[PDB]
Amino acid sequence: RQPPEEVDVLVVGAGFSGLYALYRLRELGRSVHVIETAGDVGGVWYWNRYPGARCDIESIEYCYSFSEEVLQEWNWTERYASQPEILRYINFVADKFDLRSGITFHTTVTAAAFDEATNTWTVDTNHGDRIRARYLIMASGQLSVPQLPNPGLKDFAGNLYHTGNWPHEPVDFSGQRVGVIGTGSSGIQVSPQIAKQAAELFVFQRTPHFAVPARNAPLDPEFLADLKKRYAEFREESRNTPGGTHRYQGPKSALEVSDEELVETLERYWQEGGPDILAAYRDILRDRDANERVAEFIRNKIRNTVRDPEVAERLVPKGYPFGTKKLILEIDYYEMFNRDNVHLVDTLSAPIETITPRGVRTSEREYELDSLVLATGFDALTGALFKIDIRGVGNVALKEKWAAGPRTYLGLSTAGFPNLFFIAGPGSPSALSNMLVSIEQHVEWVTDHIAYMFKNGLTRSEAVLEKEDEWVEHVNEIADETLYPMTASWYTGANVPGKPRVFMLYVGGFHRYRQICDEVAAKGYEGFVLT
Ligand SMILES: Cc1cc2nc3c(=O)[nH]c(=O)nc-3n(C[C@H](O)[C@H](O)[C@H](O)COP(=O)(O)OP(=O)(O)OC[C@H]3O[C@@H](n4cnc5c(N)ncnc54)[C@H](O)[C@@H]3O)c2cc1C
Ligand SMILES: NC(=O)c1ccc[n+]([C@@H]2O[C@H](COP(=O)([O-])OP(=O)(O)OC[C@H]3O[C@@H](n4cnc5c(N)ncnc54)[C@H](OP(=O)(O)O)[C@@H]3O)[C@@H](O)[C@H]2O)c1
Repeated sequence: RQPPEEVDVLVVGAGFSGLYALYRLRELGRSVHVIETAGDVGGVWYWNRYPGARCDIESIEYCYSFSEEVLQEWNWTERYASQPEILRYINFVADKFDLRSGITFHTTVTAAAFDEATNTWTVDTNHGDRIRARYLIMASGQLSVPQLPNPGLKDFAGNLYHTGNWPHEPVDFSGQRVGVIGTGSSGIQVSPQIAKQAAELFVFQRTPHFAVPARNAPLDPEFLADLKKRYAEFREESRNTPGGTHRYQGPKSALEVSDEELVETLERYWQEGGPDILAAYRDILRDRDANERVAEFIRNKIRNTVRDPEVAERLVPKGYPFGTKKLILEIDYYEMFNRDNVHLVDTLSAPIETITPRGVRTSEREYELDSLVLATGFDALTGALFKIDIRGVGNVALKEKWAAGPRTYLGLSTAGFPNLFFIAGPGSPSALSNMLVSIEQHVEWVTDHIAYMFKNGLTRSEAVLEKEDEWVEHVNEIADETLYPMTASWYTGANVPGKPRVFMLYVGGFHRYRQICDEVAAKGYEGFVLT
């Protein structure tokens, strides 16, 4: 629109988090406005328009629950929503509640500084706006700053793309020699799409990722009508799980079962499709021998999928425990490699030397290409904030405080930066659960908190230094009882050169985490000092 001078609560970003903050603060009777870089609402589902983009949580799980009207009216069509359909859903929710009048688009926040004189935040943008707001809510997302791989990039003659900043006009790869770098789920979702148009598809793999089949399906309209009858009930069940979905929590240890029961329980998971296998046994994430048992089964499934055993073996992920990078759902990605026009280039054995203007040189050879797609992921969890000059008490940069890894109390707040809040970021369950559930819980908790400051005539909320320190020690310690910290992944910050290695997330589970938050709020926000 045109942003106001002054406001109770300013919110950065218009994706699932932003929009919800906005609605609920209006419903709390507070003044609120949102600033967003993009052209319209959407967040990851506005930016990641690459062909094949699709969620790995079931449509019925990956949605809002705050609005009974919305559960009733909206019709999902598939087990997993593709990106254009999740975007229609966000647009449907935005029209419903007229959220757009609360949002300025095309505008990036560049700086923010806390003024101890007034207990208020002063916020700057790239258009020149300067806004003043008692509270700052960073809803700038976890996987919102695209990351380019590490020499010869401006030299490329052909066309160049990132999956996480995809053009709005569809792209035509017909005829072309095309390369994709990256086999994350971006890489793995967009390749089979490209392999349909192009004359030649080169997939540049570094470390192979474990992917299991999605087995997408139509969503039976009967089933949806039935669920609608019990919908709030259904979400409440998800809200009472470690992961925020209906995944079954395998009670047994993967070491305890026989070999034949392992093959059967797991085979049954492979036929069903989806990520639920992750919780097939309790210790897949807590014990290296358990994990290797599941890992090997899956590796053989990957071997069975391609005819040419030389290529197959290049696709088998090695050297890290199963599940310790995000688990990826594939749809016809492994079958793709049986096509004549698809070539797997291993950069574990022959690293990428440089990009030339014609293509990509490994040690081994040069590869000539007309178009190049980077599926190389994001500066995850801390990227978005690090692009912003944020300054607290004593004029400390957040960049300086968090330089050795994020330091938070509950992930919600950082000491020395009062009245500042982070939605679904480091210090909290974040992307280790269904993010609609993590996100809704944080928005309700932060915004309850704001409501509670106003009713009680307070104006300053800061996390206590020693309570933040204890939360950090707690997060690291529970991380270190699992296999997560063992492995380089975006969870750790490992795909950004020179980024500190630190498992950035709460691994306890959504459910414990919520409990802790409710106790904290119940006690009057213990661990915070309010004045
Ligand atoms: C391709 C993809 C698929 C995903 N699939 C799933 C899934 O399967 N399961 C699941 O649980 N989660 C999934 N996610 C994770 C995703 O982060 C969450 O599900 C959720 O959508 C994040 O919403 P958000 O509002 O918190 O952040 P975002 O959607 O990232 O919204 C942040 C917004 O803030 C904007 N912004 C950033 N900096 C500024 C600034 N300085 N000024 C103004 N605006 C700014 C960004 O442009 C962005 O639009 C996936 C993520 C990606 C990238
Ligand atoms: N189905 C879905 O819902 C979906 C879709 C897209 C994204 N997401 C979310 O967003 C996260 C990001 O997925 P993503 O595929 O975009 O990114 P990613 O998981 O961070 O994977 C990035 C990929 O590019 C490679 N890469 C990065 N830098 C490189 C370099 N300098 N040289 C060579 N190769 C390099 C990595 O190889 P290495 O492993 O060896 O680093 C990896 O293949 C996902 O885990 C998930 O949370 C979800």
